[PDB]
Amino acid sequence: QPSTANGGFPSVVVTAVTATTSISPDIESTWKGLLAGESGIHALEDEFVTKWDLAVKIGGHLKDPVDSHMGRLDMRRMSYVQRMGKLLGGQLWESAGSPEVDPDRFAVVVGTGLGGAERIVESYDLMNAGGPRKVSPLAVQMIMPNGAAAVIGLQLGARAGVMTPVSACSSGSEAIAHAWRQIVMGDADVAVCGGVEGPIEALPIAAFSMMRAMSTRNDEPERASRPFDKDRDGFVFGEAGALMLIETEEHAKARGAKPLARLLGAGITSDAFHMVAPAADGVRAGRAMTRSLELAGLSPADIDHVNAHGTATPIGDAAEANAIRVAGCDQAAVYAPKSALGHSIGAVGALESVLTVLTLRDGVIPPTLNYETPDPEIDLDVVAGEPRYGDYRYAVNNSFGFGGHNVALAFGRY
Amino acid sequence: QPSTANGGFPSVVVTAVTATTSISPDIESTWKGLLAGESGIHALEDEFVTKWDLAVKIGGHLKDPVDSHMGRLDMRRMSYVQRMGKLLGGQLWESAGSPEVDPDRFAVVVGTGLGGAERIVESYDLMNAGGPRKVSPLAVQMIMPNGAAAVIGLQLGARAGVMTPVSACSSGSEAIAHAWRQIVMGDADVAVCGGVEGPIEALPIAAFSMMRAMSTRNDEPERASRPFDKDRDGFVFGEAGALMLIETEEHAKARGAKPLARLLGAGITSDAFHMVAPAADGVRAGRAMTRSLELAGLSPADIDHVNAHGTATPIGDAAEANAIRVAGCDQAAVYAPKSALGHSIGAVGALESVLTVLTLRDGVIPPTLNYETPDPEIDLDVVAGEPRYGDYRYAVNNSFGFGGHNVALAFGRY
Ligand SMILES: CCCCCS(=O)(=O)Nc1ccc2[nH]c(C#N)c(C)c2c1
Ligand SMILES: CCCCCS(=O)(=O)Nc1ccc2[nH]c(C#N)c(C)c2c1
Ligand code: NA
Ligand code: NA
Repeated sequence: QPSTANGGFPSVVVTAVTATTSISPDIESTWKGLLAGESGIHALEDEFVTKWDLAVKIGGHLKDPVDSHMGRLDMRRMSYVQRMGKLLGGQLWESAGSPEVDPDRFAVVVGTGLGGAERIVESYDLMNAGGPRKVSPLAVQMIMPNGAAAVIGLQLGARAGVMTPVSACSSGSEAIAHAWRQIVMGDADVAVCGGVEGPIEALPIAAFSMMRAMSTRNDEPERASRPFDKDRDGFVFGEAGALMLIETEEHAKARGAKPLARLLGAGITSDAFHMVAPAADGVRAGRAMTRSLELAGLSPADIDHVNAHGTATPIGDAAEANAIRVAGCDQAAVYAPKSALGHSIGAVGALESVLTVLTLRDGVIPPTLNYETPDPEIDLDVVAGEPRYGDYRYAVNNSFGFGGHNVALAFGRY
Repeated sequence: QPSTANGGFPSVVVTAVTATTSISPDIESTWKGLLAGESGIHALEDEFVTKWDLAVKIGGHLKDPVDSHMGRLDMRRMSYVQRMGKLLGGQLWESAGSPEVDPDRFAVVVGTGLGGAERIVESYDLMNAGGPRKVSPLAVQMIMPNGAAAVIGLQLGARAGVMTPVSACSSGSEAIAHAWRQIVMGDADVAVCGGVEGPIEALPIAAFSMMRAMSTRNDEPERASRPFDKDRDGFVFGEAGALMLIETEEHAKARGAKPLARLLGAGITSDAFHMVAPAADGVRAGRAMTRSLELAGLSPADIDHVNAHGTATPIGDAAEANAIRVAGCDQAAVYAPKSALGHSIGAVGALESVLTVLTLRDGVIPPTLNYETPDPEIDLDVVAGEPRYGDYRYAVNNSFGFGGHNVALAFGRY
């Protein structure tokens, strides 16, 4: 059956990446900080933590706020994720040399966890106060969850499809998966793909912490996100947004673009087990990893690196450990970037995909922070202490979102 | 290049359909009503129209409300679209004979326009009143827009992927498109696909009517939705939710299922022109129709029927008329079901896909209501007056949502 290795699918490569994180607005500066063991998780100086006395007092805001780049009109015309999307879309295109592509062969796939939710309550108040004629004619285009992808496609002139997949923590990775499908199926030759997500606020914290899914180690904020560690106690919020430019290898050579890595395959499965909790056996999540290898043309032996979902919840890490074993990749070097960057829901899958690309390019994996006592039930070779330089040829990025959505992206060194 | 006609793609057929509309909760009763010229659009006895003195006083609520089938627990555990999804998912499976499929080969793709938006403001109030511990642990799984698809996949046991595409009015059609992709790419053999959407309320009416996109013919509610008519003045809301069961032809023969029609191809393009308005030249929208024919293996001559997007806005119908001309399908018989069923955003593309399947099965197209004075600039052969019985071999369903999202589904008579 067709595969990228046997020529069944056209070769797709990553040619540009961009991300804003709790470490830095510059993806290369974030990469450097991760290698130095830096963490973006700190104590929250926000007034809503003292106002509600939240159980969670830790999390990482963006190092460079999005609205510090937004004028009066952008604060008027777009939602937050649309503002983040326009900012990241412009940085990505300039970083790629601002090429002139065929719009009819240019697609955009940007995932998100919720959408323009804050614009719902704004138009909600604007009518309760003054009536229906006080809701802006731009309200519809601000609230629609496809708005971020629509803003990016309109800004860059993408006419081969503008899509927005929704799947909680796997939204960002699934967007890259569908952009890869849009190319190998012949519907496009170049695609901007990634994920955006809103900022940290009181209601997201309350909703997720009521599931006992978040960490409560407020005394040491940098030490709280402990994926695969035995003293973990949930995940930590870490604001992020990431986009990458993918295109066929022949499209990259024709415009003189230096590819950063290869996008080899993508697998999408589902648990059908629980509305928020992952399946303990990790069979379907591991099947997503296997599916990405089949479309790539690889076997579990070729996988040298696994960028794990690793949220640091007790049940999540244990389920992924079984998933990696089911996929036969338990000999690979594992990295859990949420140990330093936290969880950004709809954008984290895209961010960790960029980190996977940077790992293959530089042949180095940053250390998983706070991994000090290995969980006995979780026996995996995770990188810790200091960066591990290695000959990493192929890597798989995992993203298992709430609702049982499993997405695995197979990446290869260029 | 691979196609369904030349064996490049496996043959996919529709084996079961289900929908709740403003006409009837039974899809066959809705089909009968459409053929008799019935309309689901009436005057709104809702108190919010008199409360805000809305410019729009027309629209069609569901003939059978969703919550009339929902007990105390369902009103506690799920959002509206999740409640609609669970209801439609159960009706679809029973209508298909309740088969036992391989869960690892069973996928679900359900689109929606917004998600569990009303659960945001509920948890918003529940914390303002009593604090963070008053938000339910089920709040996360109710608000996530992937919730409707997640509820259906968990109810039916779909483990080959649960996806939720967001693209406004094309969400329902795009879901069927990705489910067709999930099958022909080998990731699944059977898929439940469709769209769900929330009910008519004051804020959706105010937001869309501020764009001058809705009809104001409140004196004659049944006469207001006039797609391709010269006295049209916007669209009319019509609540709906629809799901269909698609599977490979060999999967349908192995379980003794009578196919209703064939799903032959799907094309997804984007305008990249305006945040809400369609491109006047209709080039990209028509390209989506052409793309569905290429994947199907057909040419514009084979298209006997076009289930038009036809919202009855002045700019929308004119843009689609150019799109049909660009695709070379302007000789086909056109049907605009929004003339009788209205617009249901994220669900209407799925509903009109079911109507396309029923048209090919019964060889008849219902009359486009209120089409009495053809627009001079719009010269197309639309069905009107009474149902037109014909030898319809192939049909294309159009869905051009806000944001420039164009999806065309190519269907063939079985
Ligand atoms: C770092 C991860 C935080 C989770 C965010 S989220 O999962 O809850 N989704 C979401 C989407 C859009 C949003 N806009 C606003 C405003 N203002 C908020 C709070 C917001 C949240
Ligand atoms: C018939 C078409 C109407 C448009 C609906 S919509 O496009 O505005 N999307 C949406 C999604 C979920 C919702 N839940 C609730 C409640 N309660 C509402 C009002 C709602 C609306
Ligand atoms: Na990962
Ligand atoms: Na249609």
